[PDB]
Amino acid sequence: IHPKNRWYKAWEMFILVWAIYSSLFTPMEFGFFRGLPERLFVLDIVGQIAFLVDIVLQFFVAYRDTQTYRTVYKPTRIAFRYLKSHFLMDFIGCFPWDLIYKASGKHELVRYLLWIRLFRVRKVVEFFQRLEKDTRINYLFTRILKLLFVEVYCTHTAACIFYYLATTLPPENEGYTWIGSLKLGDYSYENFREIDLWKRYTTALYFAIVTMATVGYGDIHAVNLREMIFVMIYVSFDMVLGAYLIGNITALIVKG
Amino acid sequence: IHPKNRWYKAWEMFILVWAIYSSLFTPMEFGFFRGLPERLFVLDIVGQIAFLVDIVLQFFVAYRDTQTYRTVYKPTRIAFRYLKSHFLMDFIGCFPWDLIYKASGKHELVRYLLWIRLFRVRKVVEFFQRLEKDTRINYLFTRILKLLFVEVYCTHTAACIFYYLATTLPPENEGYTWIGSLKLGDYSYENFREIDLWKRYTTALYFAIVTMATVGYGDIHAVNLREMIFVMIYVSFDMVLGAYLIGNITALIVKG
Amino acid sequence: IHPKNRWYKAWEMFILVWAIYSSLFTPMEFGFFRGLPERLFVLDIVGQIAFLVDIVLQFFVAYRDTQTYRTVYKPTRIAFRYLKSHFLMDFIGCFPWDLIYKASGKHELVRYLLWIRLFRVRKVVEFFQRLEKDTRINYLFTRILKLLFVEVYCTHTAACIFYYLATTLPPENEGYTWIGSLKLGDYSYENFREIDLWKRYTTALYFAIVTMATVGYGDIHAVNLREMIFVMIYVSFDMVLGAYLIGNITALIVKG
Amino acid sequence: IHPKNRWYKAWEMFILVWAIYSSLFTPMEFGFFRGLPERLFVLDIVGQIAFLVDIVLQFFVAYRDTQTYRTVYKPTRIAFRYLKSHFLMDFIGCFPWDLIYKASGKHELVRYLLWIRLFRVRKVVEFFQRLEKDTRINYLFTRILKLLFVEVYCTHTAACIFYYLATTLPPENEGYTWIGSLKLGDYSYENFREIDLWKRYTTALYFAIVTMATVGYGDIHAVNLREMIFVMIYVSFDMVLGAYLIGNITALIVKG
Ligand SMILES: [K+]
Ligand SMILES: [K+]
Repeated sequence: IHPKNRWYKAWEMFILVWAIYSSLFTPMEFGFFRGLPERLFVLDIVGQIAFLVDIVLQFFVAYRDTQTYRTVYKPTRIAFRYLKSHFLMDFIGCFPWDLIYKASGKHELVRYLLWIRLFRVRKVVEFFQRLEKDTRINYLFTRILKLLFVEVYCTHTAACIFYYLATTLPPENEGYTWIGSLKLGDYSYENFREIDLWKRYTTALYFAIVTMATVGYGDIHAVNLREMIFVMIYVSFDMVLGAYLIGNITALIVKG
Repeated sequence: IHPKNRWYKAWEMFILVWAIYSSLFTPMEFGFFRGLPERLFVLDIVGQIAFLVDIVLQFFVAYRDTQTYRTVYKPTRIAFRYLKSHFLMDFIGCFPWDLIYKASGKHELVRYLLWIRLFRVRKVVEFFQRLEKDTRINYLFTRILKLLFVEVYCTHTAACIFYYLATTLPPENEGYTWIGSLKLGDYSYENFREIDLWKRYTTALYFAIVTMATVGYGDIHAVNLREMIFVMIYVSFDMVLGAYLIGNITALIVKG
Repeated sequence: IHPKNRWYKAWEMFILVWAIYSSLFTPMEFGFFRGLPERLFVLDIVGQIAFLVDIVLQFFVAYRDTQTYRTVYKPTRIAFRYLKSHFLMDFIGCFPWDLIYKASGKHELVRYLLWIRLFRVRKVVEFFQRLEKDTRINYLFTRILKLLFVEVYCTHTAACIFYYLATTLPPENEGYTWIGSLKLGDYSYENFREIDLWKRYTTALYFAIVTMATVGYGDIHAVNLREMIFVMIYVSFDMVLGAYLIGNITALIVKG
Repeated sequence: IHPKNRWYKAWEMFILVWAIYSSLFTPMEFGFFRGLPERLFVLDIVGQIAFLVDIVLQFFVAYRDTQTYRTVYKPTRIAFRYLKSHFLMDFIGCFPWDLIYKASGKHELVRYLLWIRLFRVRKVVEFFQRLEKDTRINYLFTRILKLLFVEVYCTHTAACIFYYLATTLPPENEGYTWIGSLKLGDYSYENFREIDLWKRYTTALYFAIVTMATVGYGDIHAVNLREMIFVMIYVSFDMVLGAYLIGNITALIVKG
């Protein structure tokens, strides 16, 4: 397959949108849902098959030889390259990990395996790499946009994990978590497993976002020991991320 | 009209002062007032007619040709240029948007339309551009002053919007907002729609200012779900603004 | 007088120490004391006479001509230069402003005049200028040390002013201030005008210091409307100061 | 002894691991333990004897001559160099400072002397110096990693000291400390000297880490006057450390 082909470019954009959706949904899937509900069933399936098509197409596309800028259309070379680079993980990731979880005795570890899907963000990474290679956009502006996307995605994933760490404790001993002890205004999170999904997600995202900016107000904070450790890890990584963002912005203004 | 004319320069300064007042007052107009009170009536009218005169004058003045530095005084060219660039928005914004709101059944969308008047900040933007063009002031210092003004104005507008988001909820369900749940010292905001305008404005501005500096104390925070989303958007934009300011300062120090 | 004379250098160091003490004490004098207590009386007088001697000596020393590097010892030139630049304010600030306050009906404005002494920091400013001129120390390191001293001194002055703003309210209506509403641990600041000076000073300095670093915990915050305005001004100035410090550090690492 | 000898390199790595352990444990030993519990007895002795062996070996190895790059193996020179630079305090710190404390009337000052052992971090310092000398790693990346390690270690030591400052007060007057007044969720630190070591350490580390990132939430803050002073010193030093880290990152991005 000719790499720049008009149809292949459209397929790349389509799979990029699907990858963005899957990367944004999988942490939500794992954290806010101890097993998918019925309505999204078919949705999950089509996503899988969509990525399946991508696999059955990834065996066909020719690859640029990095050391020597020469295209290769031999099927053996491309097959072997896919085999070593990005085959086993995509295959193990597009398995149906929800029906497996429900059927196989509801063992959590098999869902813990649901995080295996996150390397679909490699599609967005390659998107940003191509955008950097393009001359219409400045290199450092592309780098900063990539960093902003990375910060937003890490904040979203951290919010999902932070909510998940509240469901680890038994439901009876729930007042000892970050959520369930909140009393914002007149609303008290008495039973936080019966509230609407969007309310809990927005609360967790609000906490994660105000922690990343470094405002830290203090209305939502850590109570458990696991939540404390997660908060320390998150802020330690966030500080370096923010320093890097400031560094690239300063670099463009100084040199660009 | 000769572009550099002494009288036209005085008119430009007068319109700049009026535009600064209008830009600082329109968010206050929209947020803190569900309809103007009677006292400022004539004041509002005066501003409108002033800008009307500006529009009448904006047609007469000749324009500089950017691609080829030749000044052209033909009325048709300046008329067409003003028609294309900055005519429709200025006129639609110079309509009386207060008496219309009161007469036409007190509908909210027409008052939402009052935000059109913020395009008068283009006058301050052009003023800073002229200051940058002037050789008496360093370019990066001008950029940093512009950035500081942008940060202050965005903080003021964010404070106005944050107070407005508290009035969206019905008056009976008011303890579920950022204001109305405050208990700073001995003063509790029991009925926050009966307090003086300056107290509410100062409280909102205090919250917005301590959120922008990133102190985030935590005496004033978000409670509603709409307030949470607004806070996330505010801090996400403010982080980039502050990083840009730090980059500009470091740029002048390193290079200048 | 020969500018580099060994005795004059010792006198300069002596007056530098006295100026540092006076600059650190005058905000404390104004804020924490509605009139000096008896014990420090003679101390105050001593400082005055010391600075008196300084100005008496300052009329004698020769001055360097910046435009043309030619030293002048003609007393008329140095006398006129001192009359022009730095005479009137030192004289008016070296008046006894405590006995004047106590004798003249305890009027508050004459005590507000006590802030004139803050221009003794010009001694430290010139000290840092000389240190920058010296080749033993790197220029940007000297600039950063000066910036850190400025930040610390501004924090100390802001703490003094913040405590003073709590004493403007009447003693009966004291629970509406930043102090007097504190309940840190088991200690409640019931009557904050009868507590030891060091406790109140340390509380105010703790608030100011954690506001400057941008931690902002939220145990000590603003309640009054005047305190809110002071906090906004302080954080707005502190943000620029911190950005400048980051810029200078980055400059030395990048270029030095 | 030949400096680059592989057995000596293995010994250096072994002593480096022991030094990392000792540096991470000594603040914990001093703060969280008023005398070691019996179980770690032999462990302590082992560390001591290990460092003893290091001292015994440190005499044998030849030293690089900095001014003139000639290797000298004469035992008198390496001896005198060790006697001058880094022995007296290595030995004084290699003394058994726990059994001394228990036997000699449980006097606190000899335990304060336990802080001498922190200069085993010179091993990690020389670790990073050699890594900087190595050409496989960029110099500024090595500096950034060293700064990150310094920040983490200073945070750990500050957490240990902050917990120690809570034990200085008598156990009866314990509610006036940073710990013992905590009411995180349903858990109240009623008697904080009976809780598990890991819970107290994690709480102190959580406070120190969120103070360093500058989030400052406000659930754990200072109450005592000693804690206030320690917090001011910590944040004043941490601000400079963070500015230095941002400067190094920006320099690497701009120049490298
Ligand atoms: K806070
Ligand atoms: K903060």
